[PDB]
Amino acid sequence: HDGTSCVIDNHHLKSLGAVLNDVRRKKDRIREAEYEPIIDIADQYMVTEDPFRGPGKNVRITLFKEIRRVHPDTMKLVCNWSGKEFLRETWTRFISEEFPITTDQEIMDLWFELQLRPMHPNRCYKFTMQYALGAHPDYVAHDVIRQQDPYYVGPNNIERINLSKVYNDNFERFFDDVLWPYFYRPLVYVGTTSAEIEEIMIEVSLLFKIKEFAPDVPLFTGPAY
Amino acid sequence: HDGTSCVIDNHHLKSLGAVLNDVRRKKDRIREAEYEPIIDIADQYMVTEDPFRGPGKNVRITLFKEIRRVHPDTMKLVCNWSGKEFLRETWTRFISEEFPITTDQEIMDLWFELQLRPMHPNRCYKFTMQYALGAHPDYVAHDVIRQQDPYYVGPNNIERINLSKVYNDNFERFFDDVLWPYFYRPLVYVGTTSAEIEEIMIEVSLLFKIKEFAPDVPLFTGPAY
Amino acid sequence: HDGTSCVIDNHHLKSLGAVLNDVRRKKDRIREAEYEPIIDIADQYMVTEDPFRGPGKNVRITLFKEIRRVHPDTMKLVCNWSGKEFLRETWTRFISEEFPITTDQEIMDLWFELQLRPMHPNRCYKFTMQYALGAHPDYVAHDVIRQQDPYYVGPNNIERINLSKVYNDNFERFFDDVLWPYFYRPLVYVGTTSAEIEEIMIEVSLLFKIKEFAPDVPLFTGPAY
Amino acid sequence: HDGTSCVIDNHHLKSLGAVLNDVRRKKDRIREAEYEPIIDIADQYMVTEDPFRGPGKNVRITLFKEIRRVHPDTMKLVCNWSGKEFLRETWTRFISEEFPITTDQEIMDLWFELQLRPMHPNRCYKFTMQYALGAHPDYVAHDVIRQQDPYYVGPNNIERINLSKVYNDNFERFFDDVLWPYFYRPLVYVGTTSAEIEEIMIEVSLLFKIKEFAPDVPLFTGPAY
Amino acid sequence: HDGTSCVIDNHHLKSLGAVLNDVRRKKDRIREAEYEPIIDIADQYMVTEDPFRGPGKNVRITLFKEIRRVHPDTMKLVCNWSGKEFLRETWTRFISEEFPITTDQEIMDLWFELQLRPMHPNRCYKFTMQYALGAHPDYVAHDVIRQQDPYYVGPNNIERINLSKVYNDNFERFFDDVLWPYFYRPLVYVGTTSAEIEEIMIEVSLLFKIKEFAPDVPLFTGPAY
Amino acid sequence: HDGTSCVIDNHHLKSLGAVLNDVRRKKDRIREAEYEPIIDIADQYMVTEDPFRGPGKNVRITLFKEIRRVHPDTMKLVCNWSGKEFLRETWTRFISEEFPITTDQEIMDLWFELQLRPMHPNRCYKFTMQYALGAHPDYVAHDVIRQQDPYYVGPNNIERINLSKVYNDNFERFFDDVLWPYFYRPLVYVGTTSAEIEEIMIEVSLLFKIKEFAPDVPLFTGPAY
Amino acid sequence: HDGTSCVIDNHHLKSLGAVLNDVRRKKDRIREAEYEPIIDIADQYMVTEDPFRGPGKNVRITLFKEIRRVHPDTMKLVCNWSGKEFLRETWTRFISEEFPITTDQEIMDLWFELQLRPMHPNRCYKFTMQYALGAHPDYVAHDVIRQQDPYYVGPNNIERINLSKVYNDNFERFFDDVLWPYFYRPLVYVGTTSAEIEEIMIEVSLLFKIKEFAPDVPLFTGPAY
Amino acid sequence: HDGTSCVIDNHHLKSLGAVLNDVRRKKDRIREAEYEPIIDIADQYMVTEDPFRGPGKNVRITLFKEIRRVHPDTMKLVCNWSGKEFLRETWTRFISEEFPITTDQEIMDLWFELQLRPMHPNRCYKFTMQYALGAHPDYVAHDVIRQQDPYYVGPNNIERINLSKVYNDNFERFFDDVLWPYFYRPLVYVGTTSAEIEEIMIEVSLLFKIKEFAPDVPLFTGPAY
Amino acid sequence: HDGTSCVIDNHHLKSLGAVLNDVRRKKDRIREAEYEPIIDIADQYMVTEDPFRGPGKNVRITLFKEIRRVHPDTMKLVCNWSGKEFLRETWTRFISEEFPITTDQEIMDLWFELQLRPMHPNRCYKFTMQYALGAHPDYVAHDVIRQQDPYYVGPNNIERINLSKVYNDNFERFFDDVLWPYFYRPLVYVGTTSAEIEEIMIEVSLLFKIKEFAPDVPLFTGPAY
Repeated sequence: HDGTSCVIDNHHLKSLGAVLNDVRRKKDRIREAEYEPIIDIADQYMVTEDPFRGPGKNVRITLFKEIRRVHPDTMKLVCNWSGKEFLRETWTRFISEEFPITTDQEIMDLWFELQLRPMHPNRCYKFTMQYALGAHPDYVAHDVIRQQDPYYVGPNNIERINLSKVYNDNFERFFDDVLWPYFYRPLVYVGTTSAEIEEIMIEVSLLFKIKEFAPDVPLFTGPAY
Repeated sequence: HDGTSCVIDNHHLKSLGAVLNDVRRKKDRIREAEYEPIIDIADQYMVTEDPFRGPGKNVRITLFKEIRRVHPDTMKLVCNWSGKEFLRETWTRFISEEFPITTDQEIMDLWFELQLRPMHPNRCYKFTMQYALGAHPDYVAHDVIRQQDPYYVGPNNIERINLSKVYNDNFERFFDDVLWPYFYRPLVYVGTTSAEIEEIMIEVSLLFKIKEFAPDVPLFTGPAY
Repeated sequence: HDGTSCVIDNHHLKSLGAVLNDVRRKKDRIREAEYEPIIDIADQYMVTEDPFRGPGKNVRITLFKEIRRVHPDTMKLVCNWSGKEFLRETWTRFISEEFPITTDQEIMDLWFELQLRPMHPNRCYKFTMQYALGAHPDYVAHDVIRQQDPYYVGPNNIERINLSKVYNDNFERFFDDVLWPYFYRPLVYVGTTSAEIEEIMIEVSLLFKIKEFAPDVPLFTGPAY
Repeated sequence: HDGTSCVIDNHHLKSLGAVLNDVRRKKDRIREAEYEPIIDIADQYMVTEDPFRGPGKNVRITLFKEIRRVHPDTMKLVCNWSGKEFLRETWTRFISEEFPITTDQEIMDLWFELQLRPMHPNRCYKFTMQYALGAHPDYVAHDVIRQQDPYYVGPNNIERINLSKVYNDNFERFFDDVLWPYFYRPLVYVGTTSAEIEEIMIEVSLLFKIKEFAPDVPLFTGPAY
Repeated sequence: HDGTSCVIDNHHLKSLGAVLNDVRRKKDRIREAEYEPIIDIADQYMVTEDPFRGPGKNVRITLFKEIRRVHPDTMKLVCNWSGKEFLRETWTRFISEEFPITTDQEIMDLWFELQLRPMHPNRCYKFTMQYALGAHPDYVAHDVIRQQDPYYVGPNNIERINLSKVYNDNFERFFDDVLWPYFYRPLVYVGTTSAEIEEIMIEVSLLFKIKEFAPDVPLFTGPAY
Repeated sequence: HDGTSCVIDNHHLKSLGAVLNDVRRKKDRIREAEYEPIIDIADQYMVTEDPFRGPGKNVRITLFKEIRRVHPDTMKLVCNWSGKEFLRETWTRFISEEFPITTDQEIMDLWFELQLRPMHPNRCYKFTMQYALGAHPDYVAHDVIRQQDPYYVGPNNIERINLSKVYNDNFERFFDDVLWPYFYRPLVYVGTTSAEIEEIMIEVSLLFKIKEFAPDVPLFTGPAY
Repeated sequence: HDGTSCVIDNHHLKSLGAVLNDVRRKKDRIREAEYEPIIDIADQYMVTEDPFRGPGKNVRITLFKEIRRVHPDTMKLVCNWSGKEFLRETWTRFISEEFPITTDQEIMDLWFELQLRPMHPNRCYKFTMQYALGAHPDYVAHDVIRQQDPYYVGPNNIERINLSKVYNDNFERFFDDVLWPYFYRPLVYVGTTSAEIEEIMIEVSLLFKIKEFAPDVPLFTGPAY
Repeated sequence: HDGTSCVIDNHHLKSLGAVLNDVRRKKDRIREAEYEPIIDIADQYMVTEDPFRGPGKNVRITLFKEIRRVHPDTMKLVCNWSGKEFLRETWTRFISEEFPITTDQEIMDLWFELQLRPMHPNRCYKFTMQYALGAHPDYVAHDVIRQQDPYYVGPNNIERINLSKVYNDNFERFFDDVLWPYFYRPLVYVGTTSAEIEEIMIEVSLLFKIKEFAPDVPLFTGPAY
Repeated sequence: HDGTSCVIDNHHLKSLGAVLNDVRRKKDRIREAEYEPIIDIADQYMVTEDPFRGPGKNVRITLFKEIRRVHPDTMKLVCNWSGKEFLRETWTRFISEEFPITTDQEIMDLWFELQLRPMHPNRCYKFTMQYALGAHPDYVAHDVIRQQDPYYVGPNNIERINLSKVYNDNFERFFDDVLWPYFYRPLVYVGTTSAEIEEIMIEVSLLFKIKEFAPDVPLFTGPAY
């Protein structure tokens, strides 16, 4: 909206910068049209919207923190819960944080979130991760493993693993309705790309993606009207 | 409107070319913003909209054609009418061409138009012009003059000189209402930039710029309704 | 003024960035000189300084606002004053706003200003304008006309039409000294480029360009000295 | 780590190339920061890490080779096993190749891999593929079909189809524990984009993506310690 | 640290902008490597770190100000002290400003600093300087000299001349320990590049570059511990 | 020397690439000439050739190594020799390494060289240095000091401090001929830019720059001729 | 040869512009080497040196001038000599102009040269040419022909046709030694690309390319020595 | 010829785009002049106009087609005519196609044209050629030879070999006037760059380049006038 | 100062090229500001002004010329004066050339200048230099030495070595006041980078840098006033 127009003796004057901008935009538009066929080649393919910046809200149910020291070329176990203990923490923490649930809503996805921090300054390394999502209830995960083709955690040191992909409620009901409560539990390992031992802070959360169906209606103090 | 969106297991996919275009446009927009201050410097000044491509309609009342041969460094007289004859041609040709005048309208401007054509192929020169818009009624313009600081006609070989900047009607009324009918008449000369004699076709028109105020109403066959 | 100079054992040290800048400026200056002949070609022509950002001060005598809805391809009349009413508003509003006039000054120009606003969000169209500056006092302008080769209002939705192009004073004196008070009045129409009806806010002002000749002298409380 | 530093009479000298590099990097860093907002627009989206260059190791259990000649616009059947025969080959080849299994591990994914080779030099065409992953056990796949909206195999002539989306063990146990052993079997077709018959070598493998959880402990000759 | 990582069905997703940045950095790194041999050519040479932005702290012992008017092509004397008076000012001002000296320290360098200011706005010229660092004690410097191959003061109008390039102490001790106290004194001249007389403010300081060897120990209120 | 020439029927043929290269070089040469005036602006200034890559040979008389741990914002003393011990090491090590001295030669410069290495991988910091070149023989340098405007060691982690800025010989003669043997000794400190303690390897050498005047004559086994 | 070198306290200073030029040339040389393989591709082919700017000297034996007017799409005959008359002019003019022939020499080539000039200014067209080099002695060339796939004369309006692609001597000897004197004669036509008749000046010369074998010896006035 | 000119109150207005184009052309012209010296370096050499797109008309006397299969690294004989049979085909086909010859004309050149086509789609190879233009009449060319430094046929798969670089007539006259009719005959071989056998269509033509000297006269029905 | 301004009906016109230049300069200024932070990084370092193009005047006291032939990889002695003879030449030549000394002045620096010329055309090599500035008075320099890490003379074949970094007077006074007259003498060697013997012209000068303190006063013919 730069510039302006005026009329002197029937003649229409227009701001020079606006006119030169109109010319430039024409030039750019021709260039854009000339190479528009390449966009259609690129449009044979698609990318995925970031699930956490994307649709649904994020509810971050932080679970715990722990410090581990990790030898080079190894990974340390983050958590060793039974399926029951994982379910107890998942159910209790989510329900305790979210109640009262006042809207219709659906959990789109449940993510296991690792937030990883170096405990020392002036270090240069990146984080690695490996996981399993279940095991024989009598299988106890090794506390430390060797690194073998791990996941490389992205530059922001956050990794999120998808786990998935209002009535009266309690944990016993929830647990009884789970078919294999003792089998499924995230067993997650964290390592680094460092050639020295590193001390790391691990913060574990459950990130729930939720879509609410909130009606376009007022909340009134009772009685209504 | 390239590309599309789809949802698979809650996840939103978008066309790659569209995304890369969004990124590119962001990049261009940053560049545009970075140098936007220069547009404001340019916007301290204005340019004039072309009167003939601009507002008002064009009514081209062609008057006559003539062939002249023009010696180098000279200009030949196009027209030598008295003021009365110029007014007779202006009034008669416009009114005869435009009647019936069925709308409210105003003449914004009257232009004397020279359309100039070379009469030979394989020539390379441009046209020149000089003029006077009035003279003592007893002054007869020279048929040929020497070129001295002329107007250079633009590349499209058209030059337009502004001259300006429904009741029962007739020329005698018009003429009687003009104050100095014998003084004002365009006296126009045409030359070239050629070093040889050139044969030129000269076509002279009066170009009227008109704005109509046509009501947003139907024309009915009488009687209406 | 970056960098600095110092002397060690007669030897003069100078900041490296300043020196590299001196070299770069030399390079730029050579480039500028090499293509300076093109500036002289461009300097065969001139542009007009924006009258409102340019010399003289702006005194905006706002007159009125009105809302009009405009059908596609039509224009609605903004004002239908007689010449007398236009003169009354022009004189009364300017003089009432500007008095006391304490300096010698001259009105350079008088502009009729349209400020145009869409009354709805999420619309995409531009404004158009047509006008007449006078009419037979018995001519009443059509309330709505069809659009025909209009003025296109610039991107900032402001159009200004030039109308032009201390003693005891009163409107009757002013009116008596105007030769054709009932003939000259701006009759202005506003339309859009929209294919739907649009609701528009029209704000009309008179913009006076004024140059003051204020002496370089003190104002004292009387008596002076 | 180019260049160096030295001190002469308290004054610090530094290598010129290193300094000019520091200046250049500053320049690049400013440019990077200026357009960093576009990275955030791109970061609204994500791409998928190549599963075979990505986490987990690759175990390529090659199954068989075959030569087929393929008419233009047709595709030839690669394999026509029953579900039982597919399971026998999958189980037998994997277990025979991998035993002894000395670590805890999980199969992340099972991929059906087509490696495709032209059997003639100086040809120019690309490969196509279609598949089904199961069928009525009494359905026998056509040996040859017409090409209709196929998968286009990428430039490296390898296509991988995901099929998925230590105790004493034997095939009879495995087979008995599969619910619908006779229904699921990859039925894969290969064609080309050629306008002539082409002779093609087809090599079929099962590619297992495996993550091992190898403890960070020694292997000793028994008895340990 | 833009973007992030997540895992869906074993597959690793990474932010698109981060990936495109990894690609771009690879591209830049290849370019940097390709032309790295030129850095080694540049590294055959070195530049000097700015002594005042460089190591050691700056202690600016301002001495005096004076206004001089300087004719074109001439330089005016800034100071005409004897060696004794220069030593008295140097010793007294430094010691009076710096005591108490609570750390081990060494003066790296002593600089004579001219800060030069135009006394009028809307002038365009640069400053010049000439100097001698000693003279026969019976030599009295000319108050004004002609300019001949002077030092050109850098754009920031500061010139610094190197002059060089805790016990009980007093000036008489200092003076007695100087071998030729009456010979060494800065005799400094200031001119301009102007073709008119210019009025200039001259501010003279002694700038001491000092390195302190402050132990990494506490200061306690006595008695300690 | 690409391409070639041949003659066919008196006509001279020349390789096309060579001709296009001649044209390109002409183009480059014009560009070089056009901006050659900027080189002369840059040539108002000079840079210093790297003393160690430059004239004279380098004789690196390594003296000792030591490991120090350095707290953030502090510097640790490298050496605390008396002047006598510094002279003993300088004389003994140089003479023992260089004898037999078989040519006329001159020591251009003596440099104190610090080679600095991090003792841990995956660290990111740079080194700092401060020094004194002499002190009261009864002054014992602090083992650790706080960092204050230090020298920043260049990217290659080498810093060199200039110290400067055949007959029968022995140390007692050398020592007796030194005027102030106990005063001059390099007292050098090393720190880092790290926010944590760092363990550093310090290697100290004396680097002698030597020019030899070796005659252009044979060495013969005696007797000659 | 810009800049210079100097030595201060063993240290070598070099002009900054020269150093930056050394760096730039290194950069250019790397670029040149990187793309040098393309020169070898271009060097698979050769171009011909201009015969007239190339080896041998040019002796221009001008023969005659003539003016012809040429209708569009036609060509006019330049010359209609018999073979005998062509030989007489060739022999007589060359020998009369060149004698005395004082050196050993060889005619490399004989060229028929047309120099073509427009006789009018402000025309825009190019020249065309057709020719025959011999004909039945009883064949008389048409004075005017239609243009059919002619040679287009280059921008400099010169066309040269190769015709080829000391003893006592006379024309009768020369003529008798020619085998078919009456058959070979250049019959040359000139036209234009103009759509109008053009008046053209035609200047015809014989251009002899000659190589002399002049001994590296003095000319003396007789008797020698 | 974009834009236009008009005159308002003596002042000359010109289209902005035309003016900016005049400025741009000035800029381009300066650039062209700056590097014009390189054109003169390139003009030391010349290239040859394509004989078939160049002067003279093309008369393509197609002779025959044949299919050959060619083993890798070999070439197959195209034609094995005696000189007499080659002359019979050349004479008969040209004269039969061209009669009636109604104009004076000259054959500039005779070319042997190979048009080569792959007989299969989806192949990637180029063609090669070798030839001899004559042989002992008792020499019979080998049907197949090995490829050794052949001509590589250009991308358009056409190769043309120059062979060279109105009275009552008959073949017996023509044959009797040829000196060595049985010796000269094109013996041409065609191969490929393929590593497999290829089936090729070979089409052989004689391409005559002809210049006609058609008089600029009418053809009349007899009797004329 | 291109273009101009004019006023028509209160409106200000300005030259188009000047306006476009104002816009361009704004654009350049934004770019300059955007990257100005890099200048400050470069300004952490300084370069040295060329001493000979820099402050002080140059007085070139040429001493002698000599021709030497230099074998590859060797250097030839330029001068072998005793300290006394060097002092005699330095004193005598300077004082004889400079008297009468009519101004107060100071020698800033004394430089030993080698000007080196090839004695043959069509050679391609550079010059080298080595030197000593003093020696035992009984040390006679070798006439020829082998090249070992020499100074490389800059492209302009001039090398300058700093040696440093009105009463009745005579050489005996000067000599008596020098402390070690027989020790200090420049002993300079010159070589080349050639692989063949080269014949070189060596011209040796003493270049004095002098600053004069000429008072801004008239010289009058006596008696003054």
